[PDB]
Amino acid sequence: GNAKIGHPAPNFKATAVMPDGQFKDISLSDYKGKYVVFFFYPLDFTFVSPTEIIAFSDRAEEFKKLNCQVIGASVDSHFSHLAWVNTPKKQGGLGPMNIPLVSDPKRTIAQDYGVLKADEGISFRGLFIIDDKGILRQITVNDLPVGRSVDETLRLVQAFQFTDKHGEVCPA
Amino acid sequence: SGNAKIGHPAPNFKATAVMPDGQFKDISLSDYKGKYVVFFFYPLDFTFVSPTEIIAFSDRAEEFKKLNCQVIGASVDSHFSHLAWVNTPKKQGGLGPMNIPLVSDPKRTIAQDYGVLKADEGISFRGLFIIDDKGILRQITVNDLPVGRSVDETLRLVQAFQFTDKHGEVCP
Ligand SMILES: COC(=O)C1(NC(=O)N[C@]2(C)CC[C@]3(C)CC[C@]4(C)C5=CC=C6C(=CC(=O)C(O)=C6C)[C@]5(C)CC[C@@]4(C)[C@@H]3C2)COC1
Ligand SMILES: COC(=O)C1(NC(=O)N[C@]2(C)CC[C@]3(C)CC[C@]4(C)C5=CC=C6C(=CC(=O)C(O)=C6C)[C@]5(C)CC[C@@]4(C)[C@@H]3C2)COC1
Repeated sequence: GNAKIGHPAPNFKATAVMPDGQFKDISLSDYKGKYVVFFFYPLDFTFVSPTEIIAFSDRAEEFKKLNCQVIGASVDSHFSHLAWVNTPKKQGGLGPMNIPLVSDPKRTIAQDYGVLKADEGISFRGLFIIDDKGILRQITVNDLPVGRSVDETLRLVQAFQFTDKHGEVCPA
Repeated sequence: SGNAKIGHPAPNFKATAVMPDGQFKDISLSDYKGKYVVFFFYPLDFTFVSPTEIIAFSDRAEEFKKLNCQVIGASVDSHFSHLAWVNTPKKQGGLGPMNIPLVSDPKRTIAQDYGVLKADEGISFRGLFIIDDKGILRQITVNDLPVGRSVDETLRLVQAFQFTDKHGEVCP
């Protein structure tokens, strides 16, 4: 892919299902000025992914406190994303979301981020931390069966922000 | 770039390491087939963040031993530099005695193979790789230079890969 630490994270423009349940075309560059956690999950209607998606959504306030936008993405269609959002949580659905979920049906965003499982046309569990200038700071990629930690993601975002100010601080 | 791909054999290496007994030995990643491996890079010796990571992994080596998991650190520094850092007491800003080997990558080819060489500086990013007992790469972590890694998170991941291996074997 083209995701390189210290270089601008690859831009994308893609249809997402938004927290209000409607579809909107969004770009990574829309979020310049905020930190971004951009994470891929393989497919809708799966069993490791909902734990991750619901945790990032449930804890979106903690990322807001860090001026950090969270965005999920999968190769499944935005229609499929919304079907999973609208599925009752009691039956395995996501329920209402506090984060947008991007659709990557052409697989080009996953390829740009180096996380396409090429023999299977779905993304690995890639997670990318992008700073407020659009520069990639952190790459995380898990094989399909192993999920990610919101605690660890928050630790990383906060630590990048703190070290960002190392040298900018009042010298009293 | 690099050749580290999830689900493919992790790039082999053969390099001089400082072993836990304080002596030089040439080792290869393939020496550790049959064990999980946590293989991690740090930018250079005699720094500020890197020793806290290395000492944490060394101090907690027994927790990885209980998971049948070998931990190996690496940087582009010479093997003499590694040994000098080990021979410097923790009291005085060194590593002190180590429970893990420290690989020397002076030709930068291991860092290049793992896609973590920060070109134009000749040092590696904070790359961490989880390799299963068959030598297959399962997890990629790369941090920009200022932010360190978590041993807790690394153990969570190793445990989770071993957990899912119990039903995710390709062969019964
Ligand atoms: C960019 O514009 C500006 O900064 C303006 N000031 C300005 O240039 N000051 C100058 C001349 C330039 C900048 C520096 C060299 C650097 C920061 C500075 C040491 C410093 C840092 C940290 C504080 C401080 C005092 C507090 O009471 C405090 O709460 C905080 C948190 C002080 C101790 C006040 C002086 C200070 C601001 C000087 C002084 C121009 O109109 C505002
Ligand atoms: C498949 O080959 C065979 O079973 C033959 N038996 C054979 O080698 N038995 C022996 C000698 C004894 C049985 C064991 C110890 C156990 C299973 C085994 C590790 C293993 C398990 C799971 C696969 C495997 C390779 C694949 O390509 C695959 O799709 C699947 C799903 C392999 C990795 C091939 C070797 C394997 C079969 C060995 C090898 C009959 O022709 C050879």
